[PDB]
Amino acid sequence: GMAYTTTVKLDGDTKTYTLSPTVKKYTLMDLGFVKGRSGAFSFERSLDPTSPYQAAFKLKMTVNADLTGFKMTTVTGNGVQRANIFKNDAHPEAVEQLRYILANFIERDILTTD
Ligand SMILES: [Cl-]
Repeated sequence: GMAYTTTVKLDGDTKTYTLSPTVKKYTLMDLGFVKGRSGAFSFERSLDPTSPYQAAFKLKMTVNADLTGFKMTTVTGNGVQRANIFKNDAHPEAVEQLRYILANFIERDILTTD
């Protein structure tokens, strides 16, 4: 199917992220991804909380078990509702934190961008 992709553009973003064609299981693990029983790898981080477990947003990413496609989204602190952290630059602290997190993935051959 088409739900896992090789590129993702977060809601509102001007950048697109691409899954590295050379992404490695052990590197995913080293960056904090957890492999589920299905073989897929997941990662989640809170963004810009006001108090413990009161995040403004969360970043979620899953890589498929075959290591050839991914999903990545921003949601609100409830972990479900789609969020747009970029529109009108209304959430700069969340964007800085997101970029910091993803910069590590760029440096370790997980994601690229244009
Ligand atoms: Cl499909």
